[PDB]
Amino acid sequence: PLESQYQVGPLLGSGGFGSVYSGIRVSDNLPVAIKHVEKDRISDWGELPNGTRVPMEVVLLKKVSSGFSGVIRLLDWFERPDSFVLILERPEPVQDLFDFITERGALQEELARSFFWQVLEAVRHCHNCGVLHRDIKDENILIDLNRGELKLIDFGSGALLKDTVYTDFDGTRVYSPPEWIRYHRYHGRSAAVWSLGILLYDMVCGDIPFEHDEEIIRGQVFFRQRVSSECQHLIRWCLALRPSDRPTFEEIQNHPWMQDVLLPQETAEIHLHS
Repeated sequence: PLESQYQVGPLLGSGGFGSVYSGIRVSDNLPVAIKHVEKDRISDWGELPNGTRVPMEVVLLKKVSSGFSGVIRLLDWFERPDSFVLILERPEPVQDLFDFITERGALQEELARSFFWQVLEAVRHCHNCGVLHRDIKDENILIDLNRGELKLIDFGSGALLKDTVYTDFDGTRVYSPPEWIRYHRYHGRSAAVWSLGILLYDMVCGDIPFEHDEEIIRGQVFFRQRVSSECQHLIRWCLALRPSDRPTFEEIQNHPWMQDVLLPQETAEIHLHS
């Protein structure tokens, strides 16, 4: 019984995902987030383990839901006449990385190192669970401000991870690789690495490097803010024009700029607690 179990709260957002409301699970007064997805608007569908058909978004969330805190977790879900409703964790207090970056501008490297590190573990998690996010960016990342933990959200453009070429893509253009732009083809891992690179530039310069199609393909990176040489290196590396030339996840995490990561809590005390 959907509307017995939860107590609708304020619309928290509307965008390329749909309509998200704050909610309380009356059953234990747990802070949750209720999201509505219209059937008419879902272009990608998938089969539950049971195999019955849901929106891919749900398939992907089930697959990563256990047991990490790196990724937002799907509690439950329901079907309606024209919509599916998803019940997902709600951290509080929370802010998303974009809003965070807009308020506080470009970030200290020690902080960007922490976040960026945590994003890496959350993308590894998804890859490990057989899931490709396809829309990694500041908007799709929440900062739990007390714990200093980051959570990856919004699997609405995602896909089951595979080793072959993808030829569809409905994520955020500006974070998409040159080879998508030029050839409508890409591979999951390599494209994720690219997006991970735009994100890093974003963290450390307070804004994305490439705005237009031509600059993405040109692939040449200008820094508008004092950035460490080691960090500029990992960035230019992540954004190698040729996919095979890009760093794997291991290599990013074994990079000299990635060393000495703060722990999440530590990061909150040092940077998030005012």
